[PDB]
Amino acid sequence: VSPYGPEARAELSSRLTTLRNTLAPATNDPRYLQACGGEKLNRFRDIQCRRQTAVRADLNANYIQVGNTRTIACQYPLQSQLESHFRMLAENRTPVLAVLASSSEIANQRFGMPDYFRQSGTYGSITVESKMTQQVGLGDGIMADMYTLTIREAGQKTISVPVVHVGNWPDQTAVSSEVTKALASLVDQTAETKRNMYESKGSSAVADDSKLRPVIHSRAGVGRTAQLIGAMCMNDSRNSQLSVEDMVSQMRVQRNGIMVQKDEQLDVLIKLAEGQGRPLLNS
Ligand SMILES: [Cl-]
Repeated sequence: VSPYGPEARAELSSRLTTLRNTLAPATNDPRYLQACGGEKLNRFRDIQCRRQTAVRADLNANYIQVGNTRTIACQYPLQSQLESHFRMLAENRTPVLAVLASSSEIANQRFGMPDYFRQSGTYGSITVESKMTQQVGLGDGIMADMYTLTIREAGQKTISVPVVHVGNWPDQTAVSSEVTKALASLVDQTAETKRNMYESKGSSAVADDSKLRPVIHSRAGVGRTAQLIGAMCMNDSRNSQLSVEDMVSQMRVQRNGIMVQKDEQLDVLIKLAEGQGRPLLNS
């Protein structure tokens, strides 16, 4: 009986479907961060932000810990949220910002996805400089474009953030397991280089577990984002024996029930787990 056979797969899907359904947000749900005074918080009305793990009161963004792996998952910031988003990125000493929304999505003005990392700009008191750096192919034609974002604000320490932009991963799809591995390695390596610099400089952030977290977002911050975070957690040696059930349940209780949004995205996590001999189900 394979632990990765149709019966185990069906059981995993049944457990996760129950969890998605019971985590769906109620109106004024105490579990979810609420908008204040009419200003839009959630890019998508029913893709909400777990209050207990919210990063900032005015962002749809969550602290995520899968096993031992600590990240932030968020939605693509709204235009009104850009100053706060850049403050999140700077205060976190962000070692990598992985953006998985496509160039086509960002270009479509109907979607309200500001092009905040590929060009320079001013957002309230913050000035952001963008520089293009290397381009890395990930397989199957999927491409990572990298940037450095330098975040300035009078009186504040200047912070530069490495960005990994996958510009051609379409919404509601899963890139293959091989592409996912290549992406997770690139994001982890980018993060480790930048974290190492901070540690070399004696940054206080090194000792603060709310900081130095990779920040990942897509458009909603639940589909492409969750596939990448699940693959990153499987690269962390500390996460031996953490099951797929655990990793998806943790992302869901810590952000919302949509984390791992499409069956094809769950299937990639299952395939990566099987490759490691990692359990799918608890017990
Ligand atoms: Cl909560």
